[PDB]
Amino acid sequence: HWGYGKHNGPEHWHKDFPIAKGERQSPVDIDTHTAKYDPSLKPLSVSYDQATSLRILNNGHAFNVEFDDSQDKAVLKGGPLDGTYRLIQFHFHWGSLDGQGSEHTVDKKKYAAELHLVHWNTKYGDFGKAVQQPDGLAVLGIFLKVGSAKPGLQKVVDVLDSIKTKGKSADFTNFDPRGLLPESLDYWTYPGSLTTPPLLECVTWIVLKEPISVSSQVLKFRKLNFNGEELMVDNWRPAQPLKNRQIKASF
Amino acid sequence: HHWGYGKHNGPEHWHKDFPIAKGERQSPVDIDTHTAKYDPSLKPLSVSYDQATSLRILNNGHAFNVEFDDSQDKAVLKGGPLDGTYRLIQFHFHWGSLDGQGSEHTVDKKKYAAELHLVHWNTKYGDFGKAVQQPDGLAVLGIFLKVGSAKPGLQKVVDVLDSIKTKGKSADFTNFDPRGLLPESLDYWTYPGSLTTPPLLECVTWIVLKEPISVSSEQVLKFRKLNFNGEGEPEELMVDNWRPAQPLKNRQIKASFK
Ligand SMILES: [Zn+2]
Ligand SMILES: [Zn+2]
Ligand SMILES: [Zn+2]
Ligand SMILES: [Zn+2]
Ligand SMILES: [Zn+2]
Ligand SMILES: [Zn+2]
Ligand SMILES: [Zn+2]
Ligand SMILES: [Zn+2]
Ligand SMILES: [Zn+2]
Ligand SMILES: [Zn+2]
Ligand SMILES: [Zn+2]
Ligand SMILES: [Zn+2]
Ligand SMILES: [Zn+2]
Ligand SMILES: [Zn+2]
Ligand SMILES: [Zn+2]
Repeated sequence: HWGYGKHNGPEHWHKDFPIAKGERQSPVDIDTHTAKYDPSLKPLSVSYDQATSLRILNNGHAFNVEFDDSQDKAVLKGGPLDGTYRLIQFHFHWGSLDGQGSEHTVDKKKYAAELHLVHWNTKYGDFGKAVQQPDGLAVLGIFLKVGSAKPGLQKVVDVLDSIKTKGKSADFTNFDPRGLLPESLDYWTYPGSLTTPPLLECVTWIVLKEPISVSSQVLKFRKLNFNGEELMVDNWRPAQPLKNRQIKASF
Repeated sequence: HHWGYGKHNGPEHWHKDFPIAKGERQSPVDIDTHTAKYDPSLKPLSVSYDQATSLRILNNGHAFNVEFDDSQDKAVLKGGPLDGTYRLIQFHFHWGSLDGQGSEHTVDKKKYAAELHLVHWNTKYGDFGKAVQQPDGLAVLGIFLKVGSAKPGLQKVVDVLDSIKTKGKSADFTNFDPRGLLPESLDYWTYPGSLTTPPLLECVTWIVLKEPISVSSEQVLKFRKLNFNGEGEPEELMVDNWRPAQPLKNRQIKASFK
């Protein structure tokens, strides 16, 4: 089935997923000359104070860190969001070199990786029902630059050798995703979709402008395997056309 | 979330999202021994598990599965009602909350405490994926589990069940010999059946062994301690993970023995 190589990479997803050539595909290039400041955009409310991580798993496409989403404890409110969106998981996309790896780009600049924290609209009762609505998910995107070691990322780096290959998972409790944020919550936003199959058009994207720094920490990401050898690198979709959409800036 | 065996998503309710559940060749069925007639043209069953190469054991929230390397003809099923070679891809069990229930197939309406299913695909079609989409695609060998003395061959599988307690977990599971899970007698019944779980595709030549294997109360009590749910979700014990018998329709169950 699908993946990122020559055979099943983003080039070839349109074959089994016709929606890949759709109105609201993600990611996109965020052009800062055209992304205009909208003052009616409210400030972003992130409450991860009581987040409850459960496990970390390698699914042959990325690794995911899942959370208890049975209550409003780790939620996203404000910004462009009407209602409350609970945190279900986070994962990264990254590249084989430091000059590539982010899904979103800023003025065509690529970063070394991109952190995606996925949230679903509590309006629809569960994740499954949410994904089949345009306002179903909200993904907070955060760019990863090369620099000093992200102290908050170190716990996650730690545990990557015990989920080296596809199918493996480890218990992963008491993780604080506040530690993965930049200081500034300034963002861009636009009506996007999932960057992997099934590519459903159900995401309000929220991309943070301030990247977080990580150490040349990124070399542990690249040691993970796509297989259960093919190294898990360049697991990003390239930018898609922006079409009739408008990227709006909070700042 | 999706289908299972409870009150809201159990076999009663599978017809809702899987219309084939009310089809021509559903499994399991009650095997009635007064109507299942001995066919002498049925050949003897050839089981070659001498070189089987188990890889891993995983809890998928429905059963646990033990997977094998199926890239060569090393663990195969030939003879019996089968034209061609069927390689072993995995095995799993179905079981119940009590000793008086748990098997999918029944014999003269008798239920057993569990049923072992060794799944094989017809090498004719090149891979598992292509095989399931043909009536002669899979061959599942069914084996009934009675309560009695401890199955020495089952003990290595019992041993590793606490490290895959919940949905999504798996452990490395190498050098397992599935010969140790067989009864002495290979006498069987056979009929054109299908998968007993969704997607319930009608692609199985069923082969059910008549001689059950014995297991200990201690051994089956480890099955029942597994969870349908993942770590963190609320508790639901993995028991009664069997589909009840389905109508036989226009089919004929044939016996290898007098
Ligand atoms: Zn094409
Ligand atoms: Zn996949
Ligand atoms: Zn949940
Ligand atoms: Zn609520
Ligand atoms: Zn992503
Ligand atoms: Zn655990
Ligand atoms: Zn109905
Ligand atoms: Zn009868
Ligand atoms: Zn009779
Ligand atoms: Zn009769
Ligand atoms: Zn399932
Ligand atoms: Zn294989
Ligand atoms: Zn089965
Ligand atoms: Zn291992
Ligand atoms: Zn439940």
